[PDB]
Amino acid sequence: GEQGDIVVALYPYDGIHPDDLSFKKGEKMKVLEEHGEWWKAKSLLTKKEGFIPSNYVAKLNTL
Ligand SMILES: [Cl-]
Ligand SMILES: [Cl-]
Repeated sequence: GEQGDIVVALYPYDGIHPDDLSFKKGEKMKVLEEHGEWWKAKSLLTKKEGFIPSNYVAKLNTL
């Protein structure tokens, strides 16, 4: 549902591997592709790409 859309981190996360994106609570990311539990994303702040745990983020356009 979120490919191409903007999510915000609910919780911070420090990457443990090079393919992970590290982020802070409140950081905005574009979802590049969903792959189940982990999504590939781009930080709108740093422009870096990597995988993120989807249960750390929520859609920015919430009701
Ligand atoms: Cl990073
Ligand atoms: Cl940000």
